[PDB]
Amino acid sequence: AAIYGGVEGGGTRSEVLLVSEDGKILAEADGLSTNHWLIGTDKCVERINEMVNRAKRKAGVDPLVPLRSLGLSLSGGDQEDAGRILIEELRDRFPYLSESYLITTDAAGSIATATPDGGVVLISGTGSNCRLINPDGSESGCGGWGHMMGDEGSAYWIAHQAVKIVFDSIDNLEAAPHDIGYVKQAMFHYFQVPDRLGILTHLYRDFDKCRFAGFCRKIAEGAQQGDPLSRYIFRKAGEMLGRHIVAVLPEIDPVLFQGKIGLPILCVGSVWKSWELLKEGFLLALTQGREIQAQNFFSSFTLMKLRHSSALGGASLGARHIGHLLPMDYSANAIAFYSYTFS
Amino acid sequence: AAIYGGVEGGGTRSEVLLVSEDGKILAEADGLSTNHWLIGTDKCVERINEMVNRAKRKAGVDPLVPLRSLGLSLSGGDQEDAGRILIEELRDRFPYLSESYLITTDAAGSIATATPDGGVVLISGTGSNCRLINPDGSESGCGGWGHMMGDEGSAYWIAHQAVKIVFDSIDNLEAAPHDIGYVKQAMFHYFQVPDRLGILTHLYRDFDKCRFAGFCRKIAEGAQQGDPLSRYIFRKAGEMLGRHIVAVLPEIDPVLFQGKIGLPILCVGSVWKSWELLKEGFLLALTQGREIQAQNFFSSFTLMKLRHSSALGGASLGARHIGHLLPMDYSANAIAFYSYTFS
Ligand SMILES: Nc1ncnc2c1ncn2[C@@H]1O[C@H](COP(=O)(O)OP(=O)(O)O)[C@@H](O)[C@H]1O
Ligand SMILES: Nc1ncnc2c1ncn2[C@@H]1O[C@H](COP(=O)(O)OP(=O)(O)O)[C@@H](O)[C@H]1O
Ligand SMILES: OC[C@H]1O[C@H](O)[C@H](O)[C@@H](O)[C@@H]1O
Ligand SMILES: OC[C@H]1O[C@H](O)[C@H](O)[C@@H](O)[C@@H]1O
Repeated sequence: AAIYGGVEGGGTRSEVLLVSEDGKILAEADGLSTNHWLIGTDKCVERINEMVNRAKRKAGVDPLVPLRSLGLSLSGGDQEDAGRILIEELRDRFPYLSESYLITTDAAGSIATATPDGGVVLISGTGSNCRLINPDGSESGCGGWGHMMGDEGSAYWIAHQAVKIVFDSIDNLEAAPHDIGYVKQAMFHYFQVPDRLGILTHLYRDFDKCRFAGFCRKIAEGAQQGDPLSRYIFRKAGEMLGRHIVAVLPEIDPVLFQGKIGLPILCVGSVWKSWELLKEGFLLALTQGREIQAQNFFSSFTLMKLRHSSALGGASLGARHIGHLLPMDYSANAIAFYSYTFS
Repeated sequence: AAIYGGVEGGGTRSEVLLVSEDGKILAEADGLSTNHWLIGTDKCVERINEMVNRAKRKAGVDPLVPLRSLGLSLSGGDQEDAGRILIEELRDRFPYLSESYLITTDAAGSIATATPDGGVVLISGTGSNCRLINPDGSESGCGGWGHMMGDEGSAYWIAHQAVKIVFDSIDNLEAAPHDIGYVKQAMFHYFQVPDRLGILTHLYRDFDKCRFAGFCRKIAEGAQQGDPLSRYIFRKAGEMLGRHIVAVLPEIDPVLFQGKIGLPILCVGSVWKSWELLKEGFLLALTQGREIQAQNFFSSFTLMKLRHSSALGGASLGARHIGHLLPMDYSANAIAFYSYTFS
């Protein structure tokens, strides 16, 4: 049995799948965090090696035989490649783990799970990113620069607009579009501080990007219960997300438009659980972005969700990096959830 | 002889002025940081006592003779109610230091040095902030929230605009108002990196707020040398600083608009060195904002810079606090660099 493995990590979820020669998924094991910014490359190496061994036991596979390849689909933030270093520390500490390594990106590992010839992903999790891989080599992207330089339409951004808007309102630097009450109270309560000064501590001493972006869930709840300000912030995240697509539009190979689905857009990230709250902003940004840019027309799009971990894409790409091609059941890996054709 | 002290503290450099009954300066001593975050409060207490005693000795005043008052003008604003405590530990440990104390914001100390009545303090350094002090002493503000949640029109905000605009241009998420070329080259040079990926380490792993805000100076040169885009960023900075004034306007005591000087606005910070580049933006924001809000006065304003320590202001406030009006040469204390009367 020749085994190929993929890893999903870098963000909040971490996971390993192992795949056989024939593309049959052998086992899945969940793991501890592999965000290399919060944890070092020492721990990263440790949790990856545990994860894979546990999965090997689970699959009924020879514990001593090294993986043919291991495809690591990781949300970089900075591809400052210490991904190079991760591979080096990996083959240094555990030489029996795998014969070969591939570090890719979360976007490329997702795309790889859904289609055999590239496509388009829109990511909205704690951060955001939009990426494209054409049927030929060509790649292209918009805005995966993290929290200090963009992330428009992410959980961070939704959270940041939320506090930015109350700060500016009280200050009289800008008038809010709708009442400040619910969010102002949600804020103080979530961060457990009485006033605006209390919020500074969480920004510059503490700073917990994870806690901060968590605030998005409270805006989502408030929006669901009809608080206009909350509904507003989710509309604008819809636009920002829609704009990422508009941005990459000129770079898309025309054949990707010309099917029954039309342009398939893979939607990765938990913010998409609030799709109903993003829908209008998203539809708007696209609708105004096809007047300004292209009479060279795509007629429709459909949105898709993954049904297996991006680790499956990882495994796929890890095999591709060596000799092999892993068979893939692309119908099973992703499903349609929304469709729209411009009228 | 009655003697009246002030301290400019809270930042990295401290100062003490001993002022006599008819306003002449008796002694002055420099000191290091008096920031309780960086140093703890005990060390702050020690260093204040040390500075003041060194000022007494210079003046031929024994350590056992207390001041009639001491006005501590303490930056690191907003959260300066560790002041009640710094005063207690002071009159606990060193009872002969002073017979009276006043904790002042750095803004209150600052204006009290330039004019007798209230005014506005407008800061644009690494960060930015705007504080209004009324004739009656009541103080309020706009901004001061730091690089993650405002600092509009500061050194940091300027550098950040520069690199955001070019990031969004290459991404095609937002077309720049003017050509990206000059600034793009300035960026790559200043952070000494090959590409955008290289800028990302300077924002996450190797982050240095001071280094990053330093990039402002480069945009100043660009704007000086004639580059359309660098000029534009400095116009927007001017606007944001303008809008800080517009924010507090509704709170100003009408009588503050009434001098021959009009509204006194003290400018603190190094970005003010680029006044020529902020001027148009500053004016445009003041024009369209004083119109929105019925201009029942606000006929004019003059912008000032300081020429003495805010400690002089501190001395003055400490003395008023105990019923003594300290003679104060406001002309020697600060100079006016611009005057504008709306027409
Ligand atoms: N229903 C929801 N609506 C909007 N945001 C959500 C929802 N559930 C989770 N989130 C946000 O998802 C973010 C985490 O993104 P996720 O894709 O789960 O992980 P990561 O992006 O870190 O890999 C959290 O910051 C949280 O606020
Ligand atoms: N001539 C200038 N024009 C514009 N910005 C400047 C100039 N000189 C210095 N700066 C900016 O001022 C910032 C430092 O501000 P300063 O007021 O001196 O100290 P701080 O704000 O840290 O107390 C630096 O980030 C620098 O980029
Ligand atoms: O996860 C979505 C995005 O979050 C952040 O912006 C990261 O810099 C980027 O690599 C990631 O893809
Ligand atoms: O120094 C200018 C300003 O910079 C930062 O924004 C600080 O939060 C603020 O308190 C300070 O006054």
